[PDB]
Amino acid sequence: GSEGAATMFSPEQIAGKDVRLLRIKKEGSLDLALEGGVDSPVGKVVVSAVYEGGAAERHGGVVKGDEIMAINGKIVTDYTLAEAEAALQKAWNQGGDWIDLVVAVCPPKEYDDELTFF
Repeated sequence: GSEGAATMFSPEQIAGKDVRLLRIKKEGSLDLALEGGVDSPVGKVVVSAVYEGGAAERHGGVVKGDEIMAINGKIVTDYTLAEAEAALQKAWNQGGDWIDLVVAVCPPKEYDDELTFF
């Protein structure tokens, strides 16, 4: 809708950020890929890909490269792939009706390179 989740986080974390609360129907499985988190080069949770053959795609709106932070109301800003990945799963697994994914906004651009890498 208009407003969503915006408090669980810190004031020095969001910083008048632009986050939304998307709700996906728990129909046709989840089928979602994640990448980053843990000690990754990302340092956050970003949708790896939205399986066209899942409930993720069905919804639409957001796509890979997103900025996942909370899952059904579960701070994953410091969560690991597995943790998050699994976590999210658990939710869907539960067999609910819908799932509220808390992910920030971010258009598909892709551009990050600044390190001679040893």
